[PDB]
Amino acid sequence: MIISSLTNPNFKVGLPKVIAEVCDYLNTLDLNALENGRHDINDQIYMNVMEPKAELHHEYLDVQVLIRGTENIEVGATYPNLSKYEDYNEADDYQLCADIDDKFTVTMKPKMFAVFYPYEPHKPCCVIKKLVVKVPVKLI
Amino acid sequence: MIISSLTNPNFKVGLPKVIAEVCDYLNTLDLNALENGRHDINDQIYMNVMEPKAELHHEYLDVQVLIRGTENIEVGATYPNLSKYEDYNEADDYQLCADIDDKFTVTMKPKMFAVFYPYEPHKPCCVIKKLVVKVPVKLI
Ligand SMILES: [Hg+2]
Ligand SMILES: [Hg+2]
Ligand SMILES: [Hg+2]
Ligand SMILES: [Hg+2]
Ligand SMILES: [Hg+2]
Ligand SMILES: [Hg+2]
Repeated sequence: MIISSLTNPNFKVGLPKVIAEVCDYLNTLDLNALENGRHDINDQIYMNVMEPKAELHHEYLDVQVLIRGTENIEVGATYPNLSKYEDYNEADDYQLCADIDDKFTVTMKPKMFAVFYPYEPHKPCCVIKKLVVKVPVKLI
Repeated sequence: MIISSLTNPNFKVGLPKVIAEVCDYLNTLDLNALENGRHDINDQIYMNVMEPKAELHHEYLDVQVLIRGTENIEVGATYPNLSKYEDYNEADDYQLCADIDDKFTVTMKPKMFAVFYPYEPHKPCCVIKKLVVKVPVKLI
């Protein structure tokens, strides 16, 4: 997983070019003015902007970007025990499970971003605006 | 920041080679078996294996691994404000401060690895056997 800030001079270090090309372009947008909903980007990457169990993916990574508020995401980094997982919904790429093993809590502040690769589980629940960029693993 | 698990089949996906080269080298060893102390890996890269204020670095990234026990590391993904930091030590690449802004706590269990690039404040608070690999950012 990767957790950094759009605001930090060097956030680009170590990133996969594609997630990098895109944090460049978010830095272009007036993130605050973005309309909640799904915004397309290229032909493969889209965006969902949102304003108010754990989840994981097979096909896409998430780049999460808090834009306003403060948010605690639950996150695991050990590969999940799949056998305990609800099943996969081939339509929205996901499986759910009540729990995360080896769990820790990342608190996001405006600027923070978080990339969870497929199977890295997470759980935006709690304690706002943000967006979540869908990037197909293949592109990395 | 990178948080990930030297233990899930997709770990290398997204990892800078240099760092992959190292997870390799590591995954090819007896880490319980490791002599505490500085082990040199090549001419540029060296590791500290260890059996136990915030630190930041300019020149070298930490690959940290927990080999056993459980370890809690407070961690900053936003740019430190460097006026508070204490004062660079060039010989051991570090600057301290008692605090971290926008702190979070990552919990290390064995098989788990955190890459911290320069200016990422970190505090192995530890609520144990570990290693920290030093790798020069020139190389990512
Ligand atoms: Hg991005
Ligand atoms: Hg997700
Ligand atoms: Hg669960
Ligand atoms: Hg590793
Ligand atoms: Hg360090
Ligand atoms: Hg400080």
